[PDB]
Amino acid sequence: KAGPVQVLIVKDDHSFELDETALNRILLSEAVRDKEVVAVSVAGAFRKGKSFLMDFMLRYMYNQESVDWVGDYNEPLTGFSWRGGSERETTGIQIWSEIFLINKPDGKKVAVLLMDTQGTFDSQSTLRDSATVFALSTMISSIQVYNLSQNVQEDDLQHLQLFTEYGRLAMEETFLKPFQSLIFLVRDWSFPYEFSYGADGGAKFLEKRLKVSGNQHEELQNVRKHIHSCFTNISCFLLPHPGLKVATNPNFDGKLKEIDDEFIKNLKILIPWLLSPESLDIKEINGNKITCRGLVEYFKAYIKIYQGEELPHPKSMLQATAEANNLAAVATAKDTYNKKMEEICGGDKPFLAPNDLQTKHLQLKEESVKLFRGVKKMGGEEFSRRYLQQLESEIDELYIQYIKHNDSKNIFHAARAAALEH
Amino acid sequence: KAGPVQVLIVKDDHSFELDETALNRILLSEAVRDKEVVAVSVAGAFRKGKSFLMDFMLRYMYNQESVDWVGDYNEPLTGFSWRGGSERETTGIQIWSEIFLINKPDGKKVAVLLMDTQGTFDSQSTLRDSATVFALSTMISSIQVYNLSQNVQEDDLQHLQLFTEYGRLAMEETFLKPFQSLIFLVRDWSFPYEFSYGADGGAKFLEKRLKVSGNQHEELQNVRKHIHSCFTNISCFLLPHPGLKVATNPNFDGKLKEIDDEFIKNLKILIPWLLSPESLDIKEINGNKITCRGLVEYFKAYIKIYQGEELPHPKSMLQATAEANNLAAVATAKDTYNKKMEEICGGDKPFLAPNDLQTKHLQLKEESVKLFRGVKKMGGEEFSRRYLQQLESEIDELYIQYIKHNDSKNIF
Ligand SMILES: Nc1nc2c(ncn2[C@@H]2O[C@H](COP(=O)(O)OP(=O)(O)O)[C@@H](O)[C@H]2O)c(=O)[nH]1
Ligand SMILES: Nc1nc2c(ncn2[C@@H]2O[C@H](COP(=O)(O)OP(=O)(O)O)[C@@H](O)[C@H]2O)c(=O)[nH]1
Ligand code: ALF
Ligand code: ALF
Ligand SMILES: [Mg+2]
Ligand SMILES: [Mg+2]
Repeated sequence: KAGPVQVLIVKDDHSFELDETALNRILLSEAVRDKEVVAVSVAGAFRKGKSFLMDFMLRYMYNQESVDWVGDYNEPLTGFSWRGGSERETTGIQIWSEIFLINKPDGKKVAVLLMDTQGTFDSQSTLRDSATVFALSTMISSIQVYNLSQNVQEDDLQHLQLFTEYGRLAMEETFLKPFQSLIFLVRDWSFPYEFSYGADGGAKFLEKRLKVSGNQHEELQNVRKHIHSCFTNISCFLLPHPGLKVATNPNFDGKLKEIDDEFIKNLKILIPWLLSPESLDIKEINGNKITCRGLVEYFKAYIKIYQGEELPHPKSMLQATAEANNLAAVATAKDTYNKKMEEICGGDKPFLAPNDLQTKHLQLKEESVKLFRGVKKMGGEEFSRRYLQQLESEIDELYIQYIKHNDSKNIFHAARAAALEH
Repeated sequence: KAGPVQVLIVKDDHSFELDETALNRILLSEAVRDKEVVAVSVAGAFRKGKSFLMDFMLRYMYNQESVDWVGDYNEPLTGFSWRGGSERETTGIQIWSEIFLINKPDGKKVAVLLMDTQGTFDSQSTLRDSATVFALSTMISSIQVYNLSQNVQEDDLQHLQLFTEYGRLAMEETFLKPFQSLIFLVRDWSFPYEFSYGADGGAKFLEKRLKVSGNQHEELQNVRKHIHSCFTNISCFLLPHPGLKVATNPNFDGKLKEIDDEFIKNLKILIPWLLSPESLDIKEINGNKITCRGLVEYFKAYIKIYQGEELPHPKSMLQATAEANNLAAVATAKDTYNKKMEEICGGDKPFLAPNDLQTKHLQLKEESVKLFRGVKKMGGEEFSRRYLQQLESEIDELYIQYIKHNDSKNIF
């Protein structure tokens, strides 16, 4: 009996491991291994109805032939595990064990994989944990449903940019756009009088929200240019609130009779719109169409990169900023010291007695330390102590080099001093 | 007639302006200027009902004596401008023109100021615009209501950390915690069966959300330690959804009869829990209780710090990481060059023919350029061309110094 399969595991020590046996058992099966593959993923903030949606997608895939694919109104919703409560349910990445075989209008059979993901920004996870799940799901999928709550805020665009950038960095260089299709799915859209529920209102809303203008602040332009540059297709669907029973009643178990009718009406537009054979494009990577076995090879490779390579890993903005402020201040303080020692013991300057040089070095070092402490930086003095230590250390190193140069100007200084003394 | 007054103006060019005439007119009046002041702000993500809430706070402040301060169920909600639609309404910072005079159980008569703020993360705003509004409201207020939707996610904690840190940086050094009271107000809380609506459920929920344990990753511990360190008091209230009509009906005008009764029930607890005379903490800055006159002075002083460039301004996560990656790569590439040259022309190494020195330098500089280009960084060569050129220039400076050392070895 078909069921959800855990394929990417995130360990408690925040390491990532792929379950190759489970992945192979699904995608290396003889019936599907050489078939071209379509992969549909959902991703976004945690506790926002992603798995719930995926389970409705499952009903469609299993019942496309039916006049009533949505089902009997008294049936519970099953598949990927979903529930209320404020703590996350889905972790890592899971896929449905049954690969669906679809006929494209074109010709023969292509395979469809459904991927469910750990929601971002749960309190068990580092930023890197969230970035990795999101990036990988994006890199694997041919269609990414980016699930949001109520609105598309500027912080949402920044996260999307950061996560997709993390993915792209791990990919083969290509002059083509790295990904294919992205859907901004807004749950609980509250203003149908302003933009209609569905894909057209959604398109109109997003066209405005994402428009790149040369006159906007660079920060607003750049997040928008990045998102447009990552995907060949970007669309948006506005969905109504499902009603307060879905949201708040602990006995709710997914029965349509307990879901707002306007939601159901739009759900019935949304799912076939996402999953119709004509809209389902075969996954491509670096200009090549990929098969099921080929998709497994990429999953392994992408995981290995995240495990083994120097990648710039995502940092919280305070952290990122605190690091930048500190590195900049170290550079300046060090440069000031060096320039001033150069005036004193650069190559075109006379030899200095070791004690005079030490005195000059100590003064200048102190001046650079005082300068470094003076610069306002995010993170506090506690965050800066390591950098202060680094600055004093690098200055001492510069001094050592200076001594060697200074000595070379008068090797006999001490020997001659001792002879003259007597 | 009382009304909302625009006090911090945020212009289209992302510049900030204080309306001093307006601010002075409110807080320097004879009746209030010498009163100790309580300042209540609400802040957080845009389009989440902050102004709506403030307007219910206003009904309470005008009718604290009544059992039915919440109002006639047919009366519309007025005050700070609030409305639906996907575009922001409130910009900058507004205050209510009428300062309320309240008697604390103490005997201490105090002034109460209400602050409404531009929601963060709207599509017109730089990160710096959102940080400035949030930081200023937090630096000025004695009670900050941090308004959130549905849940308290890790990204919410990170934004709070960035914003409050930006605030602390514009403040005078202090041996005390920088801020006083913070309330995490979760709108549309959906899980009363897990944690009850209200302050008690809220407290249990937040205690778990913010608890620091030795088993936590450092990144998670650190956001929490920072937040606990910023505020003298941290609380949390879980509020039910007000109903789909409040959210979706374009003709809804704030009448209680159109608001879910359970929301109303919890609202009626929430407001006096926030604003009752015992709950009103007098604003303190660096250990001194502040008056209305004093608060005006800090408002001007704080804004002036934000108006200038004497502080490091926050950048988007990609941009900030991009700069960090780049500064780090400049350093590594430079140090690599320097160390190898040192091996070749350090003080304890023999004179090299000037042309040979040039040749070795050109090689080692090129190797450092490749090293720099080789390092993966967010985001793109485009962002890095500035840093690459900087790297090459600095290497050229180092070389100039090496030539002078090498030459001096042949001074004979
Ligand atoms: N407000 C709202 N709640 C939803 C929606 N769809 C599902 N839910 C509820 O969201 C909760 C979390 O569902 P789940 O699929 O596990 O969220 P996930 O963590 O993103 O996978 C469940 O209680 C669902 O009943 C929606 O569109 N709006
Ligand atoms: N979902 C929801 N909507 C609310 C709530 N309170 C107010 N609203 C609606 O939120 C919208 C925005 O209100 P407003 O106060 O102007 O938002 P602000 O931008 O945060 O100041 C209005 O349509 C209100 O009716 C709430 O608790 N939950
Ligand atoms: F909170 Al989830 F899948 F995002 F359980
Ligand atoms: F979107 Al607002 F006040 F935060 F109108
Ligand atoms: Mg899930
Ligand atoms: Mg407002």
